[PDB]
Amino acid sequence: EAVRTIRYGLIGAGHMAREHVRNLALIPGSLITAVSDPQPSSLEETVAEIGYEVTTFPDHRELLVSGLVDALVIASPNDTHLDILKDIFSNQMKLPVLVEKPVCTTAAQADELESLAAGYSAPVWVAMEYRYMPPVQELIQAAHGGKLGNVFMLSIVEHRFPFLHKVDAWNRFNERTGGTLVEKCCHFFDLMRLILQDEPTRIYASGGHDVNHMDELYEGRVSDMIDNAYVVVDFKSGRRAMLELSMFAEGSKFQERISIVGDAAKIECLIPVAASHWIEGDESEAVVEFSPRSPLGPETHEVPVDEAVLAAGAHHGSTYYEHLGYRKAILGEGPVEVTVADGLQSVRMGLAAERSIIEGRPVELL
Amino acid sequence: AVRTIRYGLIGAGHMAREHVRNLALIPGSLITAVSDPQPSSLEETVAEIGYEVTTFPDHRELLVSGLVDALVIASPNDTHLDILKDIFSNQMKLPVLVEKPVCTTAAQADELESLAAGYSAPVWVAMEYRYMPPVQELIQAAHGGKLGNVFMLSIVEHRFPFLHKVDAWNRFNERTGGTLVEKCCHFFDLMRLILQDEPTRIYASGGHDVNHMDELYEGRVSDMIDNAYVVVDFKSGRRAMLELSMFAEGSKFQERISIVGDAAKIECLIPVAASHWIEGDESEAVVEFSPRSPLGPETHEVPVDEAVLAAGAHHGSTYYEHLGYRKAILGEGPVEVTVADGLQSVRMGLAAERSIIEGRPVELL
Ligand SMILES: NC(=O)c1ccc[n+]([C@@H]2O[C@H](COP(=O)([O-])OP(=O)(O)OC[C@H]3O[C@@H](n4cnc5c(N)ncnc54)[C@H](O)[C@@H]3O)[C@@H](O)[C@H]2O)c1
Ligand SMILES: NC(=O)c1ccc[n+]([C@@H]2O[C@H](COP(=O)([O-])OP(=O)(O)OC[C@H]3O[C@@H](n4cnc5c(N)ncnc54)[C@H](O)[C@@H]3O)[C@@H](O)[C@H]2O)c1
Ligand SMILES: O=S(=O)(O)C[C@H]1O[C@H](O)[C@H](O)[C@@H](O)[C@@H]1O
Ligand SMILES: O=S(=O)(O)C[C@H]1O[C@H](O)[C@H](O)[C@@H](O)[C@@H]1O
Repeated sequence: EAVRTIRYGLIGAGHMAREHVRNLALIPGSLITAVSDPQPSSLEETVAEIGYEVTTFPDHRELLVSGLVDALVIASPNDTHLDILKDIFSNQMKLPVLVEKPVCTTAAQADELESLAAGYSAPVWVAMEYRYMPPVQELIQAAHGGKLGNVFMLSIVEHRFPFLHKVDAWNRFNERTGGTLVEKCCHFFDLMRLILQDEPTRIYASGGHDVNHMDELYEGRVSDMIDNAYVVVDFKSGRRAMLELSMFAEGSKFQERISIVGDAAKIECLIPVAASHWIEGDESEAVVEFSPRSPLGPETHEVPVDEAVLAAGAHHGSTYYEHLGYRKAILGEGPVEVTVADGLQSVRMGLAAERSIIEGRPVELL
Repeated sequence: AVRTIRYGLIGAGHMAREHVRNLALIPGSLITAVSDPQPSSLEETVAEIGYEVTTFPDHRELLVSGLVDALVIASPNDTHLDILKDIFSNQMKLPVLVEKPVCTTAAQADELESLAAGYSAPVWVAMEYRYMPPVQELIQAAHGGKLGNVFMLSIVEHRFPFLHKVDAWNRFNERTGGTLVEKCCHFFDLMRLILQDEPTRIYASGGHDVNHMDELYEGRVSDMIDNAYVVVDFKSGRRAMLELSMFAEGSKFQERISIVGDAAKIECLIPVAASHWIEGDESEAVVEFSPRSPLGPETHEVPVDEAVLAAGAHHGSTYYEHLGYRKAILGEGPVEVTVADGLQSVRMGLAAERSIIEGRPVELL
């Protein structure tokens, strides 16, 4: 068939950018030619990870007119996404974008992004990749395919470690992250829309900042972000979903549990902690359990992931399959599967959840 | 000399027969009197007791029979308060183990609260789940500090549709108090027990989505909820979530309870009762303790005595409930589940039903 070279530019050269790098290295015809980051420590580490020569820029505006790129990846702090997108949108080269979640951090940003994105002709993909985890993909196919009968309930449990230290401590305050239920939980709101094939009408949440980062001072201020919550989401069709989050439950062997209940069957998956975050040599595999109602007899199977695909990132192989899809979108050989529209809904959902917590009331979604 | 107790059973149906089988495992337990307005129920229950007793159609004659030291009530939910009132005004004041829910409406609860404070003899509300051996390990771990400061409690119940009962009593909200009372009082009460706190706010989303759509009473179908998510806030800032599906009987584990603190997480999985699962494929209950700091979860099976497990469908819990009630009858020990505990569980469930209906959280005092 012949591998077609795509020249990628990376705007933001931090932790997640380096994961993008390792996933692009598994995909023939993936050439990184330009990297931007205002911090040279980040560029040194990232160039080293790429392991071949590239052109670096401290500002993305020069990368955009460098003439070196066919497609962009944005992995900068959450509150910078809209501003970089605006510069891409007004650039005269119409370049495809894979923009990291959350696509934006406030309601004002979302209102503005919505108008600007509809006027842009090139593909814009929001990098919420969890659907591409092989076990999650099995649950989606089962739900969409009717293997559960009519679907009514969706539970998502994420039990994990506290937010990691980042460059300039950008992820410690709501003002830069959009809040925990945007930063961390947009993934889950979007899976709810995808799995249930419906739109949310009402969100209620209870949560707090109970445990984490109490001993970290940023100009004498303590982090204001949530570290645990319960969220209950209603949908137009009458389906209902629940998210449980703890950022202080890293002892849990399985970091994610997703369960779906229909009137014919239940299905569930358990996703292990990424090797880099768990005990060496105590690796569990992801499992899927299908539990029909009628002839009682559950079935459990492991869902293997290619060794190299799994080791290239910390999201159970998902970033690789995200890149296969984005590549196809760049070539015009496939559609954008996670759109700006999907991004905006996930953000508004998370924003509504944060407001619900703070004001002790459910929030309607329009 | 053990100390014999003569038990009277008011209500002689399915749960009464479980009470019977558990009492048969406890020396000094003699059933002498059974009451039930339906003779089919009495026949089946007498057969289960397997020795002669005196039967009555009405509990009022049982109460003055002279045959009893203590009572067990296992009648339909909406009859509890009326039987308790007759017990409360009886000349011989007898201890009562009254089945959940202790009552079905807010009017009943207001009335029960005043009447029960004026009654001198023990009244135990028979919410037994705390005595399931795996749940008891979770309670001790939470109370004992093994999790550090406790913040989160999740309870997931995935089970079969409500069973067919005598006179189809459990199909409408007006007789049951609604699903979040009938079925979920157990869970509201465990929340109060495990978190050692009082609720301030409750929110729920639920519907009647799947079950009993083909069972008709003059063209009317059951109006009861068959699935729900409930989120409960507590005075201290602790938070709990209950998930319920009455159409998820395919699940090998019927109950999942998890508790998260700032030092550790603990979780149990409770198997489906043998009588409701495939023969020969019974699973053991597991408890998993998951510390944060030295990564390294620990998993163990929690055995239950074979006869204790086979005597009931609540994983041995009814046995340990009866050990406690026995002590209360003898003046050897306190009532561990009081009427006050019953009322809180009911008002929690009633608030949850109102939350669903009004689309808003309901404040609790
Ligand atoms: N999809 C996922 O699974 C996933 C996982 C982690 C992070 N992310 C997202 O990736 C983004 C980056 O997070 P991270 O973990 O890489 O953090 P990081 O702190 O390791 O990297 C951020 C980098 O951006 C640079 N930067 C700061 N301001 C910039 C600007 N204006 N323009 C360009 N670069 C700028 C910083 O110098 C740093 O190198 C965020 O949106 C985060 O939410 C996504
Ligand atoms: N604690 C538990 O785990 C558990 C389990 C099952 C049932 N229960 C409770 O037990 C009670 C009975 O439920 P069940 O499953 O045994 O139902 P069932 O229908 O099997 O038995 C109920 C019995 O009560 C009798 N009855 C009806 N009206 C009566 C009255 N006025 N006085 C006396 N008896 C009367 C009926 O004739 C019938 O035999 C309910 O409160 C139910 O919620 C508790
Ligand atoms: O653990 S941190 O790196 O602090 C935070 C990150 O955690 C996961 O990777 C999520 O996918 C991601 O959305 C989030 O940005
Ligand atoms: O399955 S049914 O017998 O219809 C329903 C009953 O059964 C369960 O065991 C619960 O413990 C009990 O509280 C509830 O009333």
